[PDB]
Amino acid sequence: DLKASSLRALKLMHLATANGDDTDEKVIALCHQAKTPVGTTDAIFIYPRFIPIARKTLKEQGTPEIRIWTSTNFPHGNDDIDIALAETRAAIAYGADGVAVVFPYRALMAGNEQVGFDLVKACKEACAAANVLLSVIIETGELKDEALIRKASEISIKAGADHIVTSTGKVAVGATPESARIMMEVIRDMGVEKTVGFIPAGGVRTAEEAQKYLAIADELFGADWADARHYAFGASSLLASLLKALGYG
Repeated sequence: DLKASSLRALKLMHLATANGDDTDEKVIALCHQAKTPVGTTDAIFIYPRFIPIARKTLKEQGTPEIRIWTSTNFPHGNDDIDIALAETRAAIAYGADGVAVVFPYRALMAGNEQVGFDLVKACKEACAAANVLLSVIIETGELKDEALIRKASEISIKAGADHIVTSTGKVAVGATPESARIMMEVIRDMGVEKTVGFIPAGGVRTAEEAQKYLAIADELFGADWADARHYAFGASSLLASLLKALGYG
């Protein structure tokens, strides 16, 4: 049922600006966009410095329930733990509800598993102390290989990831049905479905694509699993496609 899946996906969205560029004016507009004729998205996704203005805008339009996610170690996923941690502490201090840290995927590709564990764990500890969720972006489009995708997901989960996320949206290839299935299989195989969620991002553009991603979750975990705590869509123009499927625009 495409209309049913489309409303479900809309409510799970972490809404970002169309080209991933933020300005005050674009972030104010984003906040307004998150308030749709069929309900609100779960959150917005913006750079840290825009958190205060976004919080004010969300409150003033009467939607303070819409959460604010931001990013750290982003988008390049460098292997400097001190820098990633400093950025994560700043994100928390700005007022973020969740922080998406980029996994040091190049380090992993070079065979260094440990740095990814240490980096995620450090950021998780800061977030946990502040009641802020930590998601980990593994950049499946750059990892490419099934074994590497599984490994990055495994390490992130062991290190304390609250969600695992396919992509930054800053490289060409983002989520695919195949990479999403791999990552969800890791959640399943590790038995961490109660504590770890999944987020397809980068390139999820149509209602039909969104339906497919949710269908995989429904199959692996049952239809009730993919609530806001366990699922989100990292997307932008997807919103217009979802509204179109529902009979708006």
